[PDB]
Amino acid sequence: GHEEFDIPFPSRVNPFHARAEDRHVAWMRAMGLITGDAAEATYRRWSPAKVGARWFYLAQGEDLDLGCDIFGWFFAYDDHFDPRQTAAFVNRTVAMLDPRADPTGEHPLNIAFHDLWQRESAPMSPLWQRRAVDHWTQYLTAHITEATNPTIADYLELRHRTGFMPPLLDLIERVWRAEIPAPVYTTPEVQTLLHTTNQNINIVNDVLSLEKEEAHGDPHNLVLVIQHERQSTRQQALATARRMIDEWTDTFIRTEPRLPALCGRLGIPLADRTSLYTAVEGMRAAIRGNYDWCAETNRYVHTPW
Amino acid sequence: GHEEFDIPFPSRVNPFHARAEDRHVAWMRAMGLITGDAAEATYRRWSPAKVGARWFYLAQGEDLDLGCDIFGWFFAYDDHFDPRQTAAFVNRTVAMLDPRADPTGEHPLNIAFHDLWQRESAPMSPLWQRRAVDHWTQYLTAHITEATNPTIADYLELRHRTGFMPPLLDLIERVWRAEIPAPVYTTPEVQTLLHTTNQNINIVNDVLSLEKEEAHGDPHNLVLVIQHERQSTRQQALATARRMIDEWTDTFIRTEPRLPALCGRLGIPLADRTSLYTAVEGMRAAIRGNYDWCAETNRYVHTPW
Ligand SMILES: CC(C)=CCC/C(C)=C(/F)COP(=O)(O)OP(=O)(O)O
Ligand SMILES: CC(C)=CCC/C(C)=C(/F)COP(=O)(O)OP(=O)(O)O
Ligand SMILES: CC[N+](C)(C)CCCS(=O)(=O)[O-]
Ligand SMILES: CC[N+](C)(C)CCCS(=O)(=O)[O-]
Ligand SMILES: CCC(CO)(CO)CO
Ligand SMILES: CCC(CO)(CO)CO
Ligand SMILES: [Mg+2]
Ligand SMILES: [Mg+2]
Ligand SMILES: [Mg+2]
Ligand SMILES: [Mg+2]
Repeated sequence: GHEEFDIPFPSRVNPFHARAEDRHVAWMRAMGLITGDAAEATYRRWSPAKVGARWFYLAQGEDLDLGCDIFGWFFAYDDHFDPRQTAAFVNRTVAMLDPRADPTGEHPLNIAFHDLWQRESAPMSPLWQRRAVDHWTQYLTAHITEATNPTIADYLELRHRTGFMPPLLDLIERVWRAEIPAPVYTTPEVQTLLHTTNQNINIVNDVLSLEKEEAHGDPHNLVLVIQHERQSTRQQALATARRMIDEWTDTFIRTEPRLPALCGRLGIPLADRTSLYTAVEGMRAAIRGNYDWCAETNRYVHTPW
Repeated sequence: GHEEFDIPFPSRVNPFHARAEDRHVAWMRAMGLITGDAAEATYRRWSPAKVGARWFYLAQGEDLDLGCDIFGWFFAYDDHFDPRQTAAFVNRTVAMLDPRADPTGEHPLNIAFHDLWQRESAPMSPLWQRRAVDHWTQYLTAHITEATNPTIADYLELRHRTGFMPPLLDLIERVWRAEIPAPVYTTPEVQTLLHTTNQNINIVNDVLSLEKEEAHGDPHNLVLVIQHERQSTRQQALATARRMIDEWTDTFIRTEPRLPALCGRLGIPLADRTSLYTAVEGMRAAIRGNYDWCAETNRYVHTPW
């Protein structure tokens, strides 16, 4: 009952997905993002912790909880925006990235983000933290740009450079406890793996959340952007999206086999290489987990806040 | 403290590994393969259910138990043999593959194998069962050949065509509940993945169990075979094994990216493709799990039976 894609990794879900949902809902209620039983029941119908459970299929305990909480927080933060007021709010979210931030008195979404960032950043290196602050800041401030406000090219550039995927890619390293070695992070090979994971997930979500977004008047969807730019039919635009998804998947799987030799040329110790391979497995899991979750979730029936 | 290899997959262990050991030991005791507390304590020191726990890192319940029990049975069966008496015994093991077999009165090793096979075969297709019977029969009867009795080439051929890996490859499909689609099983691509998994695991085990096998006077090890054939040093032979291991690993990861396009050319439905991708993930987990387990297990200190 949905568009189907050939994503060449197995479907997997964390064995502790059920308990993870209870803990995640409890966090959402404690942070004031879900209020009352009716909202909670509506929210649970989305399987909202299952997206984290699929991305992070072997995480346990606080690592799993962080992975699940990021996505639930995203749903709440994203739906909050549905320019002066936006800038004031978003600048408070960005302020929670400061190591000395005090969340007292902030809006609940920003108190929650402060909690997420503290848990996400604490075990990671200064190198990871620098780029993670940049990636979070871009995702957050992009809401201001949205309020002030594309071609197909503009949309694709905006999604990959200022969307939610750059933070989610950094999160993979945290939840898997597998930071990518700095000397390989900037290589064309790893940047390609990151970029193709970024766009694959963006556009698989666009295809699978299309009916929801149309129903809500939400224009930020590649399929709608293609149609508007090219005056193409719905099927034409969906087929264009499909070809793009398939090309990114193909680029990912053709690129991964280069990594061991690359690590050898860079003199990376073997234990550090296993960190890289673990992050890349996390990318595989994210690509497949995004597809399986977007395909199954009631969020995309086409409100708990 | 051991030879190290670049195996480009993450290290993973089933979250239920601890309970899995208790259940596996109880099975070994119920089948008469472990007798007494001393033997049990010695056996546990090997982390004997941990090899199944690494191969099958998401399996649960009876699927996980089967995966762990296979390896424990292998240790006991393989250590039973360390030609007329061998043939009489092995022929009883092969007879347990027949659906009409009665295990009553058989040797405990054969009663146990009968139990394993009933559990392994029950959910599998007749096509899988025919080739699984063949692979088991070749592994079992090869003990007769060993009793009657190589060049490097002969050894390598014997290990991959009649050793324990062909049954373990079939077991991957069972434990993951992911049968390889019949039309793709015989393709050069899938046969290459099976062959490289086969040889990689064989020779990684030879390198990492070498000292144990030398201490026991066991000559069935590629490193010893190379030295004997070439009159080469220990380091020379280990370096040869290393080059072979690396080449099989490289062949595996260069071949996997061909599978989606192959499935397209063969007209394989997408759900069947995900079965293939799952079995291939099982091969990745086996390659890495074998390396990690052989590196950590006290079985390789250099007896519970
Ligand atoms: C599936 C998921 C939670 C995240 C991965 C995709 C992604 C990068 C988003 F920003 C969510 O897409 P969108 O902003 O379109 O949100 P929607 O309303 O489709 O859930
Ligand atoms: C590690 C494991 C159980 C299996 C993978 C290797 C393999 C295919 C074997 F047949 C082990 O044979 P061998 O008789 O050399 O096993 P050992 O005596 O070294 O434990
Ligand atoms: C043995 C398995 N244990 C440790 C109990 C799993 C706990 C998983 S958790 O922390 O996500 O609930
Ligand atoms: C919720 C997690 N459960 C299903 C209880 C794990 C049981 C794993 S098992 O069957 O291997 O013990
Ligand atoms: C809806 C299916 C399709 C358009 O007909 C788009 O994915 C197939 O190419
Ligand atoms: C013992 C290491 C080595 C021989 O010196 C074999 O793996 C390195 O090539
Ligand atoms: Mg949205
Ligand atoms: Mg969407
Ligand atoms: Mg042996
Ligand atoms: Mg050995």
